[PDB]
Amino acid sequence: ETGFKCFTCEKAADNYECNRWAPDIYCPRETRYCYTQHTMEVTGNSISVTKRCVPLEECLSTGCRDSEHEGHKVCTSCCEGNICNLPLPRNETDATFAGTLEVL
Ligand SMILES: *[C@@H]1O[C@H](CO)[C@@H](O)[C@H](O)[C@H]1NC(C)=O
Repeated sequence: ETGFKCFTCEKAADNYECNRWAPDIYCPRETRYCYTQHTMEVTGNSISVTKRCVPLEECLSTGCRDSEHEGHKVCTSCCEGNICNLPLPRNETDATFAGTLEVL
């Protein structure tokens, strides 16, 4: 891999909007991981998506939590790897800090 790069977006409506308009640029210096936060209805529909290049300290609170807003949950993940944060986390299992199966 060359450098560090993530899908990035601030408060996009869904994964399509986030990824389709994500700039093809490298991460800011002193970031190493790709972060994703997905606010969704518990029934499934996306409400908001934020994706960022981050340091380690932003990746220590992953999982799906209940929102103060009734009927919403917030799922947060992080990953290591070039543009690794293409998907969205939707459940506790995938709302985690992990690598990918690109290279077995
Ligand atoms: C995962 O999230 C979806 C969101 O629609 C939900 O339907 C499902 O109950 C959740 N849990 C599991 C174990 O899949």
